[PDB]
Amino acid sequence: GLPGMQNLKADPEELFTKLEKIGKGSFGEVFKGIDNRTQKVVAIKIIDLEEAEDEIEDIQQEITVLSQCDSPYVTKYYGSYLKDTKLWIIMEYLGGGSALDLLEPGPLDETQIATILREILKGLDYLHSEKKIHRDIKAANVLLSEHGEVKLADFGVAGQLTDTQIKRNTFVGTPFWMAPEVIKQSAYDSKADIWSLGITAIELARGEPPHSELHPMKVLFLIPKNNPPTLEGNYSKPLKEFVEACLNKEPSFRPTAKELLKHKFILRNAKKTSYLTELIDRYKRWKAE
Ligand SMILES: O=C(Nc1c[nH]nc1-c1nc2cc(CN3CCOCC3)ccc2[nH]1)NC1CC1
Ligand SMILES: [Cl-]
Repeated sequence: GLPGMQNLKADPEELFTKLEKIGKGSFGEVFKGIDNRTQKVVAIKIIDLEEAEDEIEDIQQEITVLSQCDSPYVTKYYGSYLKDTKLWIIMEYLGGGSALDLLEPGPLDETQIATILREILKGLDYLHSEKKIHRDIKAANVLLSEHGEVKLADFGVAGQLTDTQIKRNTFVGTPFWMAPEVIKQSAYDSKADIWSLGITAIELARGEPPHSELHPMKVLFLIPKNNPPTLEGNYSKPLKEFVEACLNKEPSFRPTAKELLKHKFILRNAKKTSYLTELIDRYKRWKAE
């Protein structure tokens, strides 16, 4: 049974006004929508179930993981509807778009970088405390509200640790951001997210992850065999050390999310999230051209 599944008599085309496409998830297409009862904006993920299966388990898993999260740092899930062969997944709308989108007008400053990383860390701390691993941390999966709030999204490949399953070994993620132990399919846990966080830190600083000019297949041997990436360029030493802390080949040498919240880069540079509205305004003016 799918968590949050609504009465099959309920017609989502009547309950929601479906508007323009705003992106593509690991599964399904995502639209801006209006809740016709409250008039709030929602995000609507639509998946065609007849074209799918072999992905249906994964879709169920994503919804299950979402339904089990209750955090200001994780996109809220409002339920699912079936219309003929299509599943409508109703999600919290984050009007600012992704951190990746917000990078298009130009570089971030280190206050912005620290603030976004701090909020991602709050989300990871929550997830890891719940014995969940995101496994696809990257700037495209970091979403901002219109108020500058920062939340984690796309739990399409998220994993769950139990007391009989202390580690995972599944090959999932986005290659440039994947930890060496995940690529090698060694036993791994929440520390894999910390590595991905390190890559995301470089992405927020430089605009792209390491190896971004290479074919994804090449990083399948490059990441396990090479020394870890470092942040190159004129960035503060605390930021460079934050990145180095995350990007260690030995998972036990990586700090926890909780520990990184106290890292000197974060404490010295992060400010209130409301300031990130400037970043949204910049994007708005930019795409206005
Ligand atoms: O779950 C997702 N998205 C969201 C959940 N809640 N809110 C969103 C969301 N996703 C958003 C994406 C954008 C970017 N625009 C897309 C259309 O072309 C101009 C830029 C802006 C606001 C957005 N809000 N998946 C991402 C789109 C692939
Ligand atoms: Cl740059």
